[PDB]
Amino acid sequence: RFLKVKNWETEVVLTDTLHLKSTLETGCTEYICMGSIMHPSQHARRPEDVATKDQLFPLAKEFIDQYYSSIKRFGSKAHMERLEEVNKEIDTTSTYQLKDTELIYGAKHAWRNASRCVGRIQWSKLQVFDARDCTTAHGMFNYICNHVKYATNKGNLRSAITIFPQRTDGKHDFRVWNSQLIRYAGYKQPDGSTLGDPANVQFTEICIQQGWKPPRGRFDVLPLLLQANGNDPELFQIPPELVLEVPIRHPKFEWFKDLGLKWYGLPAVSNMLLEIGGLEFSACPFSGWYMGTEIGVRDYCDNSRYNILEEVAKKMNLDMRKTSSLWKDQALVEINIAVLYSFQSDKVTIVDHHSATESFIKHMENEYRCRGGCPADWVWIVPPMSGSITPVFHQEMLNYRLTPSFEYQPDPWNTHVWK
Amino acid sequence: PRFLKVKNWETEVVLTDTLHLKSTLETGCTEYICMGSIMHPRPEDVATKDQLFPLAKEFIDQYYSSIKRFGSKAHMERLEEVNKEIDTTSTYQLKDTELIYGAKHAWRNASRCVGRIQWSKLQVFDARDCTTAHGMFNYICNHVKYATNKGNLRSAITIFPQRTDGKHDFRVWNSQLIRYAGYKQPDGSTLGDPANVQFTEICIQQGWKPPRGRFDVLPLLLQANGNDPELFQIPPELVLEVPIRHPKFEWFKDLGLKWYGLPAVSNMLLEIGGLEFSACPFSGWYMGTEIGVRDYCDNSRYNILEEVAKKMNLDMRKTSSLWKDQALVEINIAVLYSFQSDKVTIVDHHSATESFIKHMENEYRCRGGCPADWVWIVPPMSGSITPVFHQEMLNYRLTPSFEYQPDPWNTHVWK
Ligand code: HEM
Ligand code: HEM
Ligand SMILES: N=C(Nc1ccc(CCNCc2cccc(NC(=N)c3ccco3)c2)cc1)c1ccco1
Ligand SMILES: N=C(Nc1ccc(CCNCc2cccc(NC(=N)c3ccco3)c2)cc1)c1ccco1
Ligand SMILES: C[C@H](O)[C@H](O)[C@H]1CNc2nc(N)[nH]c(=O)c2N1
Ligand SMILES: C[C@H](O)[C@H](O)[C@H]1CNc2nc(N)[nH]c(=O)c2N1
Ligand SMILES: [Zn+2]
Repeated sequence: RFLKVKNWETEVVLTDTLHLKSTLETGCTEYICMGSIMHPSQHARRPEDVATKDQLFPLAKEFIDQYYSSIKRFGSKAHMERLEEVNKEIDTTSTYQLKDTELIYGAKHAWRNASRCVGRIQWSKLQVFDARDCTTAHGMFNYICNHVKYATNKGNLRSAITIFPQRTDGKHDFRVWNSQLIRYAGYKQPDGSTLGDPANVQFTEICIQQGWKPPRGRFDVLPLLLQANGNDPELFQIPPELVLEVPIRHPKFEWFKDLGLKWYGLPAVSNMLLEIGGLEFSACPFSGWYMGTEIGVRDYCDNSRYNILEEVAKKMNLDMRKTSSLWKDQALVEINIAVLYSFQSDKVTIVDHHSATESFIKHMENEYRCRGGCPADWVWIVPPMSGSITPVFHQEMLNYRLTPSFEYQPDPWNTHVWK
Repeated sequence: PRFLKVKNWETEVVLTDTLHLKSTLETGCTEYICMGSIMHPRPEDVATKDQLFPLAKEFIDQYYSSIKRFGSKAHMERLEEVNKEIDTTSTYQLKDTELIYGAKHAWRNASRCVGRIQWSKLQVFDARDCTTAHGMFNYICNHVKYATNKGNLRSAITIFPQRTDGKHDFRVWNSQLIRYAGYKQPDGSTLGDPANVQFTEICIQQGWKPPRGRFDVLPLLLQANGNDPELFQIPPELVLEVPIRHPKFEWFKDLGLKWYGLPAVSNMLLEIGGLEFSACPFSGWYMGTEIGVRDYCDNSRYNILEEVAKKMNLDMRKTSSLWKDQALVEINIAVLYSFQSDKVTIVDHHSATESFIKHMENEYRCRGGCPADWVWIVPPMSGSITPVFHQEMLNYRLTPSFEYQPDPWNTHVWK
């Protein structure tokens, strides 16, 4: 019918009708809630492979209808011609091509619909690099390098997405094999331990197994592994002058810099699929800027990531014999102060979790006021530290799936057949 | 389906949930929208005879299956006996064994409770023979004295007579048995606990003479058989309290903070086999963050971050200094150190979440699942450094269950 959400700190009640437009299953039912499952649903808008006409065209008509509605047409000459044009195109190529305006609209709205993103107040401010003319891995690398340079902007980070050719028959996919454009290698040591980033151990072995010479350090920027038109992937080294990095120091603990920690400034997600009117863009690296907790809480303090809590706590002279001393919690705060202080000192864009969550509450108010709603995944929006002293903790949220969207996709090495 | 799988993304352990097939009540989600973060998704509304028949049957069957006597002659006679009561009286009475089993399984089934590794160690106080508010007071005092146990806390529940026609409900009007008053001042400020202002006002109106301090234990407001509720002062020697000091900050004790040892929830409804026990106060012990993070640092609560940060000499001009986060940790260190030094049972969020993972895996082993509400199970601070953060969970509603119910002052017909 028409669902309300309340913020238990301010008592603001919001009334959602936008959820009436959602198409895909969430995974939940009236009897089971899947709100904490990472991939709860496999409901897709299109079938396994190259769809027939009655499969692709309805999705296309829906997107075109929606875009022309967005600009106060619908039924206009251009809209009706566009339907004819997409119709003939599917008839003659089993697919269709988005106009440049449609492509920008869909990317921005995929971000606007990303239930899990705390950063969406910026959604309409997004630079879109059309890369659909690309044909080879070298061209992909040229496009990605230009993306990184524009997005980094000497530290004043700018949001951007680069969109490579859409999927055609499933055998000609463009893929960035890296999960992010810039990540650190991880190495499996002989004494069982792990050097660098443990999350990236498998991808690092693929790179080494592809001819990459590992420097074998704690912060080795990985090479790019780029696949164009279903061909075997190719390795490229991002020119280091394009990889902005921030050494981590602490504003009171002088010894903190001696931990030898750094991180990169540009988070650039390169393994997701962008879905627009039944078209699948399997390579659409997008970047924005970090929330400090991403680095200082998850990257640094997860147990299967860098796991630096004991080292920081030891240097802090903390009681580490029992959990009740909250030594982990004390170190966790100091690490996150350091990450923030370091980025702001080098004038690299970063947002703390207090300001970011406040902005999202304000984004929520705007979206209900003009759009009748805002899909939001509480499990992902609430920051991984100090949850209840941020406003989103006390905010009820409705989660639902709107298109266009960003979707997960399989890692290509589970699917690729080499040649 | 027929199986469901949950994964822990930190350990990669995968558990297989079959128990969700037994759930019968709604979560509030639909196939196309998730309401996992909604907090809540008439008096005449008591079950008809026909509604009660299958609910009673399901519960009696469950009970006899639990004790490996399903299909037994005792099982078949109990079932027939329950039917006679429902036909003749429109309701039925649980055996003591069934009451104990049901109370324990409501706890086991509470998807939002992180302390369920203890579910089967629960002292059930059968108070179904109670008839007056003076009697409820007596029962509640004994509950408090037992549960508190000089600081060695023991979980317990006291169960008052079930609902009949909805016009003779037993209710504890208090939200917890021990809770601090709050007073709104003319200047708009608040003395005491801001969460309890409305209930403090109801108390004063009923004749409570308030000390108007910052930590006044509220009186009991007790309702028996649907009569007007009555006031009782819990004997102070039964209210165990812990003054909050810090292991390193000499100054912390000068904040004058204290809290009570015994969390005892008194406003929920226990549903067993279709019978509704509108008054069922239950108690365990605290996880430190309930006090240190929520009670003390919520802006709508005691809201002491700013005072603690000041004494800590933090830079409070910008959020990104993380002064709030820094002050929050120290407050929670104090709460834990204070309870431990006074030998009053308490559990930190790390110990508790790890025990819950162990409990959850055991439930999957022996029971085929464990409904769990991630939004509630993850602690309100340092979430991702606890193991439950990385634990996929399935949320579904099993009965017997603890339920929310309206505040009694929103429905009571004053006599
Ligand atoms: C501009 C600053 C931005 C900030 C501060 C931000 C913040 C975040 C954070 C902290 C997460 C959680 C990530 C994790 O825990 O793994 C997230 C998720 C996400 N963000 Fe944003 N984001 C920003 C921009 C963008 C842009 C430009 C896009 C795409 C155009 C985007 C799309 C997404 C998506 C799709 C997810 C969900 C990913 C998933 O489900 O794994 N974000 N965001
Ligand atoms: C033995 C130690 C226990 C611990 C450490 C514990 C811990 C917790 C915590 C931290 C919460 C969340 C509280 C909040 O945020 O408001 C909770 C919720 C809950 N607990 Fe437990 N608990 C314990 C015992 C019990 C017992 C004995 C019962 C009942 C017999 C119980 C039933 C519940 C229920 C029903 C909820 C859900 C509350 C709601 O929906 O609002 N717990 N528990
Ligand atoms: N980690 C596992 N799986 C896994 C599951 C889900 C994910 C999603 C990761 N999205 C990373 C991500 C996504 C979105 C935003 C950011 N950040 C930003 N600010 C940003 C980037 C661009 C704009 O803004 C980071 C990643 C991995 C795992 C452990 C064991 C087995 O699998
Ligand atoms: N206060 C509001 N709403 C609201 C607040 C709280 C709730 C649920 C609170 N359960 C309190 C609770 C419940 C269960 C356990 C504990 N703890 C224990 N350790 C314990 C007790 C017994 C055994 O163990 C505490 C529901 C609604 C609000 C905000 C704005 C307007 O209203
Ligand atoms: C809006 C949101 O559902 C609400 O703030 C929840 C979040 N998780 C919680 N978790 C616990 N343990 N206790 C709570 O009161 C809440 N409140
Ligand atoms: C099991 C749980 O869903 C998983 O650990 C989630 C929890 N919330 C998250 N929230 C964010 N922002 N990012 C994450 O990776 C996760 N992981
Ligand atoms: Zn759900």
